[PDB]
Amino acid sequence: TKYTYPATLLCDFYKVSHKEQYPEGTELIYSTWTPRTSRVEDIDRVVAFGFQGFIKKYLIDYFNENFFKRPKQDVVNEYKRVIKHTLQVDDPDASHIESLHELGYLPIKIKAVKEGTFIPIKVPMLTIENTIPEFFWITNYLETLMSNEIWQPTTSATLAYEYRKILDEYAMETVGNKLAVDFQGHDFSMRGMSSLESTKLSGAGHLLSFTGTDTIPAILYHEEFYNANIENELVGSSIPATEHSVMCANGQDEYVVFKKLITETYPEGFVSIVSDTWDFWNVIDTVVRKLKGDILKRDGKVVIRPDSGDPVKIICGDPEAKDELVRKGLIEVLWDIFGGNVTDKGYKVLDPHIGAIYGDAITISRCKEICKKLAAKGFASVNVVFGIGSFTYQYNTRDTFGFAMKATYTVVNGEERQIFKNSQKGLVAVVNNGNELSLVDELDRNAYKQLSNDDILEDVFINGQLLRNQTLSEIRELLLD
Amino acid sequence: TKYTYPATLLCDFYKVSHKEQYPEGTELIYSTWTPRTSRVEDIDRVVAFGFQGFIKKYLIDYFNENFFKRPKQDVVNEYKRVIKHTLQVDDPDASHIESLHELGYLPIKIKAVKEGTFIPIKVPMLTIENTIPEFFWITNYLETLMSNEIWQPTTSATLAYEYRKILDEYAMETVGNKLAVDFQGHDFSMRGMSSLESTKLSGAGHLLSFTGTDTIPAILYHEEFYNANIENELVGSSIPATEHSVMCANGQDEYVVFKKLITETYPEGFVSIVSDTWDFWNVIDTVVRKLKGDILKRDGKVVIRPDSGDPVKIICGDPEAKDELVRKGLIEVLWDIFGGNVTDKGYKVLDPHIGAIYGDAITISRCKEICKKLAAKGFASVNVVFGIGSFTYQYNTRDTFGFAMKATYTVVNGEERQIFKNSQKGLVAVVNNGNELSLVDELDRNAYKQLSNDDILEDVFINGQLLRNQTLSEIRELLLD
Ligand SMILES: NC(=O)c1ccc[n+]([C@@H]2O[C@H](COP(=O)([O-])OP(=O)(O)OC[C@H]3O[C@@H](n4cnc5c(N)ncnc54)[C@H](O)[C@@H]3O)[C@@H](O)[C@H]2O)c1
Ligand SMILES: NC(=O)c1ccc[n+]([C@@H]2O[C@H](COP(=O)([O-])OP(=O)(O)OC[C@H]3O[C@@H](n4cnc5c(N)ncnc54)[C@H](O)[C@@H]3O)[C@@H](O)[C@H]2O)c1
Repeated sequence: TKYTYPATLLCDFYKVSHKEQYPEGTELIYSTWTPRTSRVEDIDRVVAFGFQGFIKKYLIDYFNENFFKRPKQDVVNEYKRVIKHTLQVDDPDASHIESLHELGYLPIKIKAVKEGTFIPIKVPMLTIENTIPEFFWITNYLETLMSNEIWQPTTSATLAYEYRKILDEYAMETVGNKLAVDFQGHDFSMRGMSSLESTKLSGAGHLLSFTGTDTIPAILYHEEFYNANIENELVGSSIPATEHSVMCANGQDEYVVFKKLITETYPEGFVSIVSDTWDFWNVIDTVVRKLKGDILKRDGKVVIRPDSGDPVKIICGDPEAKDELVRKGLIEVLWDIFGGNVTDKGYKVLDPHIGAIYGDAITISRCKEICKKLAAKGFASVNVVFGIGSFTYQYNTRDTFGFAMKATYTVVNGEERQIFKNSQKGLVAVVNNGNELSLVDELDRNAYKQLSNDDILEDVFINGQLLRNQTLSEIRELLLD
Repeated sequence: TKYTYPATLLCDFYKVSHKEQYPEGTELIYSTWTPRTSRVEDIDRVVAFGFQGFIKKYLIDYFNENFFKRPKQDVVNEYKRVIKHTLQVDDPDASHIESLHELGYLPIKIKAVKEGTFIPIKVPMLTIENTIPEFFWITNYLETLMSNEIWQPTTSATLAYEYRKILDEYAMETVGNKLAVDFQGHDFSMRGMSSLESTKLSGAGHLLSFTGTDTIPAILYHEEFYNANIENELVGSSIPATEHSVMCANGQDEYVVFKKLITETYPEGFVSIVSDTWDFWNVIDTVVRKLKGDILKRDGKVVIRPDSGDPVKIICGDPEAKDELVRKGLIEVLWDIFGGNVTDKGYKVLDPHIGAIYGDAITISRCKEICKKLAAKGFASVNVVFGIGSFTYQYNTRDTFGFAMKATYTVVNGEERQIFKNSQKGLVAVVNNGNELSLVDELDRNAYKQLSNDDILEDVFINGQLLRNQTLSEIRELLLD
């Protein structure tokens, strides 16, 4: 028997108790979603992403399938059972649940900026309110769930963009175009995300900035919620790649192993071969070097993947190593063997038959450092592909960018009031102010209606209706152009 | 129809390519799940938790509903479509998917230690292997998903127990029993987890040590996967509690608002009131004090909640403060107002009508410091409830306890071989060594069989049937007794 988590209990327990605590005559509760701070250096804007997936998944699909379409008695019973046995209330009140189910839709209105927009720290990006006085309580009820579902997709998108930002600049600095950047950020993180759902949301954020990923469910997530179709557009893509357990199973005859892989198993196209199973630098000096003709013969690219050592020292060289190959580093050594071309900016790019990827403990600062030292050696940034892992995408909180749902506005017996402690007060809008986006708050309903044409927040969901349906392609256009 | 993420594509992209890479005649792959290191100080053991949930959710239900019970052609086509348009293969080989579907079950054997067991760092807790040679590739394939799903529930379960370990120990020292500890750890973290699924996994981990939670989905998760039932056992419990937005809506006549909350809205039972919306110490010194008789007349408890300042200094006092109230802190001031009882060992316990809860930026170290500084002034540790939030449960990685899944053993054309990079080699077992769980590795099948008796890993899932079905009550008794 399939277990249904009631749509009316996807919250903190105390959310259930707030309805009775509001003042009598409360008709409206209005709350905003804001990144209040940044804990990541050089990042003062966040990449708005994730509202549509949450709205389609939970407010439309989940509530319709598991609440509104079901018998009224069943949703009432499921709510009463949990309240009765967890709050020790002998006879829980569910008349409001009855009334919501009889209404037949969620009486809320959600506005949000376009997904893909850069939002400065301390500028709200989404608002939610109730559209019928009787359900003043619904807004606050949903807050927990919304926060639970939308802070990770934005965080990942933002972090992903930072890599992208670095990689774009260096590309323009060292190549003069960014054509290779889409594949330079490669999601490796799925095994280290905390759940398949978190995997999907984080990986979708990654796919806003890059097309390279190993997180298959992220590609399909964009198919499910952002109208993507892999048959018509590059959502994500990846390459055949070996792994340490397979490398160890095949044995120590690394010449024959590599030769079989690149001449027989993958005679053409891309193939990534992890090379540090037994001795990395020996593999470069003795296997790859001996395979030069075969590598140059394939219509494709053999990508070398180290998976240990210091990323910067392995890629760019260790200046204090006695050994020449260790001193030079992978990119220079592969250049020495295979050569390549010179870009319009005077930088060296590897011959397209050989390549490099590094995906162990990659961080934003290490990506920046690798690009910087490579450029100092005359090598373009596009010579390395960065495997961006769970250290980047999992190791955050919702306070990494200071996100919070805050009630800022309420109507009680027709009286407008501002909600705060001691920050945003009253109704809010975000307007183009010169070349920046600016918060406007302390608005009453009249002033807010006046500003509506200038508010870059758009109606996204009212009363069960989806009002805006963005595509992955549209969001990528907004973000990167 | 609704979007199906194919059961055969919940993995890193390169896992798809590994099948054709193994040596010819590979017949068995055997992998272990191990916490290889600890990044949390004073935590050298991990609380095994989550395997049963993952197996039930994905290995049984997801593969049955979305792969086996569906027509062969559909599951072949979905896989082919993704592989074609993401790996640039014009005709992907799906014969192995077809063969798995024809088999009708997962030819898989998973063994694990009992959930609730303390596992030392660097000792494996779970193994996985294929039961039919042709499906050697399935073990590797499942690796990613299983990791993605089982590191968080264990990590949370371990972190929660850390709090438990402290709260038990101070309880024994200050009161002489642990009767209060079950509610002293209260999960507040839902809005800050990265997804609702991660919320369920983490909160389920929290509920092994405590019964206090605001995470309703975690209680229901234990109902879904761990045979719990809130009608017959105490799975999780909570209380009515106010929030800043509610308090602000009710206005600054705080005496009237508090009095209505405790005499009319919640005349009995527990009720938590957040008291720092405008001035925390004025509320304590003016509102709570003036409500002393009403508070004492209720059949229940009023729980004061601060949500700002330094947690240690608010609870135990700021010794550098000039104001009596601030220097003494919440617990001593509440004692001055209401008094209470004195334990056998000389420690003060607040009158049962009044209480304290703190749930902002709570850490293990802060919990310990608050217990220590309360005891240093003769206050029992049971006087305050700890609201453990997303800072604790979200801000981790898989490598917080060094979790990795590594193939350690393979059979190739009948020959047993060890797998390891340059660590566990071969088949493994975990034996009790005088209440010291130790790893035994480098075992061939014969040696592993001779050790079957002393191996604490038990059969959990073989060839489609769940063989061990632990209850939440069993796990709690194993953990705490
Ligand atoms: N197609 C492919 O080749 C492919 C696909 C997927 C994964 N992979 C590989 O699998 C691994 C991915 O695993 P990942 O993304 O979880 O690791 P990661 O590379 O993102 O980071 C793991 C390392 O970062 C540090 N780290 C992580 N958590 C930390 C913490 N709390 N505190 C301090 N340091 C911490 C540690 O040094 C850790 O070893 C990688 O080795 C990847 O290359 C490869
Ligand atoms: N029944 C109830 O009263 C109830 C229930 C649920 C939640 N709540 C309240 O809602 C809030 C829960 O929020 P939470 O659990 O996500 O946060 P938390 O209270 O566990 O921690 C928040 C603080 O921890 C620090 N933090 C978080 N991430 C950080 C990071 N990357 N780096 C450095 N510091 C970081 C910060 O100081 C942050 O302000 C709390 O205020 C809680 O009291 C109350």
